Order: sequence, then C-alpha cells, then structure tokens
Amino acid sequence: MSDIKKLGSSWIINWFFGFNQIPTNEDSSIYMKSVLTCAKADGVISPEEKDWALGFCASWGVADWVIEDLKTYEADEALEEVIARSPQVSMAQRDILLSAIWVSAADGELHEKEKAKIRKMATILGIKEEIVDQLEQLYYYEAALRQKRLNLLYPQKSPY
Amino acid sequence: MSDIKKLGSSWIINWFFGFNQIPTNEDSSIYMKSVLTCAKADGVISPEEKDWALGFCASWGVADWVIEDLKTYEADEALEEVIARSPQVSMAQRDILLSAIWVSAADGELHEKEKAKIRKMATILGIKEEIVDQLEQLYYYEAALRQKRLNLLYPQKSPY
Ligand SMILES: O=Cc1c[nH]c2ccccc12
Ligand SMILES: O=Cc1c[nH]c2ccccc12
Ligand SMILES: [Cl-]
Ligand SMILES: [Zn+2]
Ligand SMILES: [Zn+2]
Ligand SMILES: [Zn+2]
Ligand SMILES: [Zn+2]
Ligand SMILES: [Zn+2]
Repeated sequence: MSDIKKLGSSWIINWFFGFNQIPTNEDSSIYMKSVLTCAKADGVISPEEKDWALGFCASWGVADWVIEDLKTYEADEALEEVIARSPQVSMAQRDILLSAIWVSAADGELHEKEKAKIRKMATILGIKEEIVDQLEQLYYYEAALRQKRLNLLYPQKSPY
Repeated sequence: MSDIKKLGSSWIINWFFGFNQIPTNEDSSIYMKSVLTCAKADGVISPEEKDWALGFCASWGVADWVIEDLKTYEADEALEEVIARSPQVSMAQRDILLSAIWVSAADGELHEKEKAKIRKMATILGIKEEIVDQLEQLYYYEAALRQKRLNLLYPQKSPY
C-alpha cells in the first residue's frame, strides 16, 4: 500500500473496529467469509445483502483479489471451520455477528427468520443471548442515529 | 476508478453523508478545505486534528492528489470564499460544521475555546444556534455510541 492508502485504510479500520493496525488481506477475507456465512446462516443471502457486505469490505481498501474472490464465494462452509483459519478472526465472534446483523438489515428490517438465524449462528460462535440482544440493540441505535445525522445535515436537498 | 474502487468509495460516501454518487475529487478537496478552515477558525489546528481530517478524507477513496494538496494547504482563507468555489459544497454548511466538530475533538474533548470557534464559523455559515447545539449533541452521541460498540465487540483483547 502507498502511504496515502495506508492513511485512509488505517483511519477507516480504526473507525469501525478500533484496531491500531490494518488487518492482512487474508484476515479481511476470512472475516468477511465468516460474516457472509453468518448472514446466510441456514437460508440465503440476497444480492442486495451481499452487495452491502462487499461494499463494506471494499471501503477498507483491501486488495482487489479479496473482493473478486468474495464475489464468487459460496458461503456454504461451516462457520466454526472458517473462523479457525485465523487466530485473529477467532477473536472476532461479536464483531462478525454485528456485521452479519447489518448485512441482513441491508435489504430491509430484520424479520423473525433473520433474528432466528442470527441466534443459531451466535450459538455456533459461543455468544450468550444477552450479548446477542445487546448487539441487535446496538444495530438499531446505530441505524437510527445515522438516519438522524443524515436528516439533520440534509433536511431537504442533498448535493450528491 | 476501478469498479471495485467505486464499490468501496460509493459505500463509504453513502455511509457517512447519505450520497448516492461519489463526489468529484475537486469537491472532496473544496469540502475538506472548508472543514479545515472551520476547525482552525479563529486560531490553530493541531497535527493530530489535521491527521484525523486527512485520514477521514483519505478513507473516501479520493485521488492521491487531494491528500497531497491538503497536506501543504494553509487553511488561512475566508470560509465563505472556500465554500463558494462549489455549488455542491455551498449546500453542505451543516455537514462541514459537523466534520469540523469531529476534527476539533480528535485531539481531546472540546474546550470552550473550540465551542466558541464553532459558533463563530456557524455564523459565517448562516447556521442557527439551535442547529449548532444539535450538531454538537449529535457528535457527543455518535462518539459515545462508537465507544459502546468497541467495548461490546472487544471488552478485553482485540486482534488488531
Ligand atoms: O478485516 C477486517 C476486520 C474487521 N474485524 C476483524 C477481526 C479480525 C480480523 C479482521 C477483521
Ligand atoms: O467529498 C466529500 C463530501 C462530503 N460532503 C460533501 C458535500 C459537498 C461536496 C462534497 C462532500
Ligand atoms: Cl457498520
Ligand atoms: Zn435481510
Ligand atoms: Zn432494498
Ligand atoms: Zn500526486
Ligand atoms: Zn481539538
Ligand atoms: Zn447553544
């Protein structure tokens, strides 16, 4: 990465995850595969949901291979096996779940099906229900506060 | 931009600003020069404040030239003159002020000196005090919710 690329990537990685180092492309890949597995869970993941996930991943400034490989990835592997590919991703259980919630929300408000999926995955991930409930709440609050931001900045027309 | 670059830049621009189109590099530049002018306002802008601003801007996937030029930019121009350089940035007064608040907070909690500056710039921007107070409150909420997220995701160890 260029120094300017590293500036943007470090900032955004720190912004969303609190990290003081940019994850390896390999780790970004494994993390996103986990997220997609989690969001898809039993069922399917819609194009819109997958597109949001890929866009989120691209924003971190990952190498192109990571996105091209996610595009063709069939998230049909066992979630516990995926996370075990990396010691770093294997610390990321709550982080993965939260991103999976946001991905699932991308194509509309969470249905009971999607709430059921997330809990099935949280069980696989070893996350207690109280924590799952807190992560869902955090999602709703984050989504609501973003909407509040946008409506305050641009109540009428937006330039772009 | 490549399709993958557009993917990530679109995503992050929509995420922070609600925009459906990536701004031109010139508009990103003019916006950020306005933010830096606002943050500096009366007085001075610390290296840490400026670094946060540059990293924020770089995270949108702007061309390198934008960042290189912001590095040497002396934010000594009149705020209303900078914003008038773009019809898009001329709609962005509240957006600029919120980013300026975040920039000011990057090197520590807002002092009454910074709060005084913000209001001086808001007057130049034509923003009413009630709205200034709302933007500052939004900043506090956003910063607190982010801390909450990070403590919930990684209460003990973090992978990166
Ligand atoms: O790469 C992005 C990312 C976000 N959270 C985690 C956690 C562990 C490895 C990588 C990542
Ligand atoms: O370029 C980033 C940006 C964020 N808000 C606005 C508003 C107007 C022009 C550009 C921008
Ligand atoms: Cl998010
Ligand atoms: Zn969904
Ligand atoms: Zn939709
Ligand atoms: Zn250059
Ligand atoms: Zn400050
Ligand atoms: Zn007031």
